[PDB]
Parts: sequence; C-alpha cells; structure tokens
Amino acid sequence: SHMETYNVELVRKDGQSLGIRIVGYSGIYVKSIIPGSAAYHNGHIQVNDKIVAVDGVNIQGFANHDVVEVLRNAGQVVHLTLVRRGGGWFLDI
Amino acid sequence: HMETYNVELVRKQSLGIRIVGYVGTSHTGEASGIYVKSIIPGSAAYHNGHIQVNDKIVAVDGVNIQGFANHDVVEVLRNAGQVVHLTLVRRGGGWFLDI
Repeated sequence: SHMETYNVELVRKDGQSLGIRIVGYSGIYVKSIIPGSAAYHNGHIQVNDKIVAVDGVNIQGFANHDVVEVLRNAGQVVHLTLVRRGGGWFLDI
Repeated sequence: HMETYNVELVRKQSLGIRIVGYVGTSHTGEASGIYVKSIIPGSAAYHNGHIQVNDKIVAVDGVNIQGFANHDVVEVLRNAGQVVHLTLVRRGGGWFLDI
C-alpha cells in the first residue's frame, strides 16, 4: 500500500475539453473521463486520482475560483500532476 | 459528509466490480477499508448506476465485512446468491466541473 505520483501531458484541439469531470471536496479528484477525449487517449488517468498540479502550478488548498483560473489559461497541451492510492489487494467480484 | 446506501444487485456471472482492500490510512488522510476501484461497463454493478468508484463496501448479505482481509471477503462472496445485498458508504457534498 502506497501513494503514486505521476505526470501527464494531454493534447487536444481548439474547441475541445480535456474530457475530465472533476469533483471537489482535501482537494480535486477525477470523477469521470469522457471516452474518446484527450484524457481517455492518454490512458494513464484513472477515476479517483487526485489532481495536485496543473501547468506548473501547485493547486493544493485552492478555492473553486482559483482552480478555474489555473485551467482557464490552459492551451492545446495541458500538464497535470496526479496522486493515486496504490497497493492493497484486489478482487474481481 | 458520509452517506450510507443500501444496494440490491441482481445477476445470473460476476457483479462487475473490482474492489480494493487497504489495511491503513492513506497519505491523503483517507481511511482503511474495502473500496470500489472500478466497475465493468455493461455489468449489473454498472447497470444499477447506484454503485460509484471509491464507494466503501461495509456489508454484504448481512455480514459486516469492515476490516476483513481478502480471503474472508472471498468466502463471504462465495455464499452470495442471485440477489446480492450491499451496504456502501459514499462521500457526499461533492461539487462538479467538466474540464
């Protein structure tokens, strides 16, 4: 059992979103990923990963409006740092 | 806050849930427990809509499974029938944004 920190580069076109629904509460988490999106095609993002940095900026402790502000300026290529809980046993039931 | 839900899943076949078990607290501060890691698209667990990723499963068919290791969970599931009753805990108070 452990924490994994990883970086992604997401590439999209003009007009396109990243393809991530975030949920805010403690931080921002990945709620869902739109199939066919930049986030889907990256292939490394999983539901419930915690987003801790966007485009070089550490967003931990940020209010909603401050999170919105860091993403507003996001371009065609967007860099995120995420944190994921790992280890634990698993079972397919 | 933390919301408790009872769910009733019906199958013929597996429920379509990957669960993960953690013995201790995360570096994020999140508790030990048995959590939904993923759900197979097209499964009974997906159908329900009533199961979400990171839901914490605390009971199965009248058995409190809190603190159970992998093998004890496996044994509980082996007794499960076509109608499986789960109690889950889910974090409420979420705000959402599509990005």
